[PDB]
Amino acid sequence: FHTSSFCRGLFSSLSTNRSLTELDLSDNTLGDPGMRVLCEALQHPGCNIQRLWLGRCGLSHQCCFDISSVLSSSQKLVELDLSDNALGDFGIRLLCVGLKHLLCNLQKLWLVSCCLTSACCQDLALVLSSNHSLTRLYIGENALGDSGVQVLCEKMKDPQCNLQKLGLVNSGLTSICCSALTSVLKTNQNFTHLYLRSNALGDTGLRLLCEGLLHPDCKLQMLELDNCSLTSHSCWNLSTILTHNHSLRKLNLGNNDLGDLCVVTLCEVLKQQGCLLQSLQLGEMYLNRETKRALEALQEEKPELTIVFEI
Amino acid sequence: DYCKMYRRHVRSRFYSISVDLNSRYTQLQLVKESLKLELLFEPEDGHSEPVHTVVFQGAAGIGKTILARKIMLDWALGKLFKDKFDYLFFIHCREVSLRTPRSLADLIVSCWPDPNPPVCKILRKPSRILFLMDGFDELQGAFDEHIGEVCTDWQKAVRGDILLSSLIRKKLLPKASLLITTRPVALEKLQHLLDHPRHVEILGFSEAKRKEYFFKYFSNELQAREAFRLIQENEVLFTMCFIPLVCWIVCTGLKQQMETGKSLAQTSKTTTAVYVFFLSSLLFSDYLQGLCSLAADGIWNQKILFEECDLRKHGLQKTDVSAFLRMNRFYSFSHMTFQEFFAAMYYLLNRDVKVLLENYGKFEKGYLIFVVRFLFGLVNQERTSYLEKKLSCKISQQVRLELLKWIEVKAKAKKLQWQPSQLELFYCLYEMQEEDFVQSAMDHFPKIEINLSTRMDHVVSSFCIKNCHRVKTLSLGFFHTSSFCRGLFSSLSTNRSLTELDLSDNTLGDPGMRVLCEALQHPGCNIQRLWLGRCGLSHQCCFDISSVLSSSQKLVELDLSDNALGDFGIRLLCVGLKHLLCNLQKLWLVSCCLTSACCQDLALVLSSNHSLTRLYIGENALGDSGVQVLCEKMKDPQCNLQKLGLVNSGLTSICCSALTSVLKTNQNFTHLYLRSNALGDTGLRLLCEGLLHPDCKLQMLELDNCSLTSHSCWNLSTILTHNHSLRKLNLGNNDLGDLCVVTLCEVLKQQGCLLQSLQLGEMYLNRETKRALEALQEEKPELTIVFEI
Ligand SMILES: CC(C)(O)c1coc(S(=O)(=O)NC(=O)Nc2c3c(cc4c2CCC4)C=CC3)c1
Ligand SMILES: Nc1ncnc2c1ncn2[C@@H]1O[C@H](COP(=O)(O)OP(=O)(O)O)[C@@H](O)[C@H]1O
Repeated sequence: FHTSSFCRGLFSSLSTNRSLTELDLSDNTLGDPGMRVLCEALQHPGCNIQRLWLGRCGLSHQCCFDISSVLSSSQKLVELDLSDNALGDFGIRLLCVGLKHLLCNLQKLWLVSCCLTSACCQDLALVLSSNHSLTRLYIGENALGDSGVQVLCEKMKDPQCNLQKLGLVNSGLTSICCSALTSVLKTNQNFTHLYLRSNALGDTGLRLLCEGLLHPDCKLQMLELDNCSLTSHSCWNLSTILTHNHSLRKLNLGNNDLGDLCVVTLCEVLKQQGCLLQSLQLGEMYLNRETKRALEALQEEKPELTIVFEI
Repeated sequence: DYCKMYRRHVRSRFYSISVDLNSRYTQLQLVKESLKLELLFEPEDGHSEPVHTVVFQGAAGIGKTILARKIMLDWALGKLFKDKFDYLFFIHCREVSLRTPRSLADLIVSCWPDPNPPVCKILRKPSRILFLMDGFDELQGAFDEHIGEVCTDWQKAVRGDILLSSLIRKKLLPKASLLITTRPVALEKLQHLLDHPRHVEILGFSEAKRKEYFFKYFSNELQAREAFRLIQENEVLFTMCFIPLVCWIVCTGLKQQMETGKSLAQTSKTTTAVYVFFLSSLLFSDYLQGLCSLAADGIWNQKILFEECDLRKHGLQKTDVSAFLRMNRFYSFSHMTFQEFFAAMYYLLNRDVKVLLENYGKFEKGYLIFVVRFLFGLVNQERTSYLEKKLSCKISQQVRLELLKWIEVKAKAKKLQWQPSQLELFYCLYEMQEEDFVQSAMDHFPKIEINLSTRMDHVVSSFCIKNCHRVKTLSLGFFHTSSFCRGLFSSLSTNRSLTELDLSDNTLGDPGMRVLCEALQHPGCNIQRLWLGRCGLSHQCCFDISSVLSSSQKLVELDLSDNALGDFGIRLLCVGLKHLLCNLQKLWLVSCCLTSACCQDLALVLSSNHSLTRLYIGENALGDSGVQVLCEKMKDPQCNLQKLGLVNSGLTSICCSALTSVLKTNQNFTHLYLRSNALGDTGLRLLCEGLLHPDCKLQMLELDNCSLTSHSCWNLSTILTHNHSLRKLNLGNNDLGDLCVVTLCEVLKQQGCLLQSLQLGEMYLNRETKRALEALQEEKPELTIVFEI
């Protein structure tokens, strides 16, 4: 709170510390040379850090070279955060060299709001077939777009891909990439969670998602759709998804004008014992009194199916 | 009102080009050397010299005539030049014969519908009057001798060329407006006659504009869509369709094909021979000979408005008028390119081909090359056979050998200014499409320089370079490119002869540089030299270049001057440089926006790479810290660096001790540059400290503009008296004083000094100083001096 000399003097001892496991440095404007000095500190064999969060650190593409060296040299790191640093597509291109290294043990990788574009996506694709320890990815709040999402997914469809909890919050997508996502759901057997909020998917996009959701080989255990700007036309598709998907166990429909008929049809679909859904949200809309009675009833006979219908 | 009826008359004249103009019209792309058509005459800057001088350039069939007629019709329809101008006039070179002297009154009367215009009323406000000169390629027939003939009377009857030349320089109606449309070939002299013009080039259709044109041509939407699809079936034809004339020809050909039942894919399959295939699909030897001779005599005589006498001479009769020709009696070709095509076809059915070879240049902007282009089109063995078997005629074959000899004449000549550009030669060699003779007549280009500005340029360059097999030096110009770079540089990796590749000043960008990097690292390429000055690169390209260096062992030198690589970019490069397989020898890094921080990394290179001989890191904010860091690690005698340079590095005497250590230790550090550094006399003394060392090897020491003085002057004397190895020097912009110069003289007098050059440029010495310098030059002539300012 106001540092190359500062960073050296502090982090020299941290490499010799054999007990440290988590290192938080969020919101510190330690700058890029400080991040470099931290990188020379970490890659010492003594340090036992398994966790490094660097949100809003003010880094840039320059630190990515050093971080790639750290990843290629250190086998104890588990997750890593880089949210809200202007890494850019070049920064991602630099990171992927370290990520693709056979000794990279990364599992959780945040890249939220890293000022990326679709161009970096191709490189990221290679990671999924070079690194198998990468379980969950978070590349939301970037101008990826349909081209980038398609590039990532087309290479992601391999069942050997180990990715689980991808997220594309506020990626500016539409229904075009939904076919690729459908292919991913049809093929992958480990892609459990998936986020899509603030994307203009539309009812056509939801139908395209349903195309792969109904697949008997599906494994999706959640599908966020908040603020997707949906409508009541693909509502039969929602009914079909609930009636046939025995694996999906959560959902989100916030800021989606579905209409009273849709809510009551959701209710009557949920009534039967053939649905294993265990959570659902309808936050922030204006429903009807009959709708409220139906929701209260369904909560009454089955208490497991939690709803956040109240705004 | 007079303007209203005049506008109605010119609307009636320019309604059609027959076929309606506006309905078939499609927008074009133009850029000032995009500039909107409504934004022509207002000055972008408030201090523009008279805006009335704008010149237009474009290819054959680009639409200069169509643009002129479209702007005239807009002025006739109430669209443009209503609140700005009031009168627009049309003048044509073909109609205005140069042999008959005329006046502006004649042109106005011809343009006015009424043969009795109010000449007194319409010659008072030239600001609202714009004169259009289209097809300027028929005016400079005597400008090379009529430079000093000037006419300023609007009613005076003087030769058309002289009067128009008077109009151009803004002296006859100087405040009136002018709009000239020209071929870009021969503007070199015309710019002398121009008083602050604006040169605007016309580029033609884009993809959407092409689709719009096919929609506006065919009356059937489905047929237009099928034509569009088959155009995209052939990439070459789709690229060629950026010229509206080619679009018109292909649309007419497709119409003829589908009306007669012929398939449309055959047109797409036909490449580079649109005119010949179109003529064959449209359709006798006497007719062909007569039309060809008419075109040839029009070529010689610069005549387009043929009369009956020409047809009588050529044997052409009244029943010999076809679609290509036009009756108005007046005979005129519909479009000139057809006339040059017929003239080219003439010489294969004066018949001496040498007139095309040597009499080029007698006509401005060179109609002949275009002619000769179709010649390379027709002499193609398959195309020659097709012509013979489709017209039952015979084609001469010695013409091909004569064209070969002309190719070597063009390639090996000295006075290359008058000849057209080499890109025209590449257009010809792509037009012909005969592999073996392309290779044979193309092995005569060891060095290739081309400037590319369109898809046609890229395609012909790719084909030509792929055909090349013995080229050493190659340069490129991207004068306005990831797809462009891929299409070109894919072949360069397969080229086993290239050794030098110049790309300076091209704004190829960073992704283009990346694509170039994937092109180079292929094992096939034999490039030993890559210059990239002012390429506009950045730190991103450094990763790719480092990969290239670590993967390629044929590269020798490399230039990166004036790119904002930065210290991070240097950090990225050093990884490739430190690689054991890097064979770099010469590395320029001038003005790379570096700082001292990168210097440390550079130091490692000198002890990781031993092939790096000479370095040039001048014009950077390195400073004393960076220079000391570099030198302290450079002092090892095993370091192989020779010709380091630190021009304008902002140094002072602090780093001079480190430089002294380098000179004392290193045995290969021959040259060294220090200009524009505030070293001072203390710095020069510190340099002398190591200069006097018996182990020194410094063979030059530049000191220009170092801001020296006369206090360390004894040190200069000592350096000359003791250094037996130093053989050059520079002291420009250094106030040393007369005593210093004369002491330098007397020191140099003795035979113990082996200095072989010295400079004292740009100072104010004495008469005695000049006599001493002249004397020392007299007794020993080897010691050259540039003392004279
Ligand atoms: C060097 C430079 C800039 O390309 C140039 C210099 O001079 C000229 S031009 O004025 O001769 N115009 C043309 O050749 N147009 C033209 C072209 C193609 C095909 C045709 C034509 C005319 C009919 C068929 C293909 C590319 C250009 C152009
Ligand atoms: N703006 C345009 N819209 C539609 N067609 C055009 C346009 N410009 C040129 N053309 C085509 O080009 C032909 C005329 O070319 P022209 O303007 O005489 O070339 P240049 O101006 O180089 O002499 C016509 O047949 C027409 O089909």
